[PDB]
Amino acid sequence: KCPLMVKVLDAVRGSPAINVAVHVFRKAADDTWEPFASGKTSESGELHGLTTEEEFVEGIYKVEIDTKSYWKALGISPFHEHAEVVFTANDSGPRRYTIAALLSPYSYSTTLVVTN
Amino acid sequence: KCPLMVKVLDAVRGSPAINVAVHVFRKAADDTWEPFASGKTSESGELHGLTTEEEFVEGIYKVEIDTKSYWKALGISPFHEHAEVVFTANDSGPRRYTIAALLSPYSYSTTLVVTN
Amino acid sequence: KCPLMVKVLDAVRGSPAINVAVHVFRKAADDTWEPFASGKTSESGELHGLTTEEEFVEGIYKVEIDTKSYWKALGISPFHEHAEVVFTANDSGPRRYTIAALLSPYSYSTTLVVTN
Amino acid sequence: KCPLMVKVLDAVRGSPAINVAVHVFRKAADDTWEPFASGKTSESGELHGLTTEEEFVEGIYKVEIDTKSYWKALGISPFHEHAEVVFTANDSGPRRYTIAALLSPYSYSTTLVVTN
Repeated sequence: KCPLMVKVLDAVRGSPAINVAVHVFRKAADDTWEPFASGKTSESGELHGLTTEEEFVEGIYKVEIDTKSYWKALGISPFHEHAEVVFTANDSGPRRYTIAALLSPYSYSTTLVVTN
Repeated sequence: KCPLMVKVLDAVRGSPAINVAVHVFRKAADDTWEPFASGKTSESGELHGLTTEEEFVEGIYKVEIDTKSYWKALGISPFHEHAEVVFTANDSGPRRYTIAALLSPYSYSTTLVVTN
Repeated sequence: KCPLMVKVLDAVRGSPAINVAVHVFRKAADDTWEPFASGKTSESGELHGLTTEEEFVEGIYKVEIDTKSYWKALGISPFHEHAEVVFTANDSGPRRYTIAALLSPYSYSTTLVVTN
Repeated sequence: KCPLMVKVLDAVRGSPAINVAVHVFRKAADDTWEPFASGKTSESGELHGLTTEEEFVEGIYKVEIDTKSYWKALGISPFHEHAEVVFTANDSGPRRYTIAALLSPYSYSTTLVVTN
């Protein structure tokens, strides 16, 4: 069961955000963002299978959601370049992480949900 | 498959809101709020089985989430009395409705998500 | 200086919500909602002068924002009937209350801000 | 009158977020983030005077709010590293930009408001 999931909703259409590009980065020891995983949300607005328990280690992660491209595929030209969530992953045993995002053209909300 | 679901998240603890009381009301012809359904969110913060396709007809509905009692069961004394969402149900074919709520002691966000 | 203010923003247009109708109600001893004050937001999305320090006493208050009518004056037909915030006013000395609201067609966020 | 303002609110305490560090970056032609301006929010949670009309030119900007340090000065150890808003500034005549942020330990909301 994946330890990292992303769900994206659309506040303008009141539906899941489908086929949104999501890029995950990890901060390396050289303090540079290194591509870690990426994918596209499904018809339910959810993106599963980003990583595995073995690959997802403690560190600083950045979740970048390409909101601008998604809005333009629906006919909207927004003003944000992307939604971004930066969080620290910690070990306690074992912790799953879900990033929930709510998108509007000029506003976004993100929540970090931690379940077992 | 239920046509009305409610999911509640906790922005302070970064987890689903468990055992939150949810009351659903429908506006009758006499313009009074009539109890329609109610329940409590599960360990996943979701409340399923509120109604059925046959009982859930067009109308004005009110979803009241008892945030104040939930915060006090966790040790928090908030300032909102409850989170409330009032929406119109419409027929097009057949439409499922999900109310998503994000709770803080002095703030809440609600989203109406419509899936097929 | 008014003890109760309401500010409303538009997440779709990225601007203040102008000329939004706001109705404030107070719960009387008979447990009925009694009209207390109302007004319309200015070009800055703010509504000042709802009440006075002498009229604004402890109690349960409901702030109803007529989102549906505002969206339809801009060309949008939303799905929420209105945004509603219910809170308890308390005395400590003297406390000003500001209700901040962020509106989307299928989502809204409200925050209760308390300043001195 | 400054063309760029940042206001930050606290959803846990229901108050303005005071003395939050804010860093603004601009994307240069070499596609690197170059420090542009920074400051700290006042008792009202607002940060004025970040830049001037002459210095604030079209481009890609990043507004980084140091949420983690602010929470720890109040006794809270959060999970986000910072709130970040990336937007494009455009010329039309003349446009002021306000970034509004609502902070919780495990959630944040940001809105881009454009006034004249």
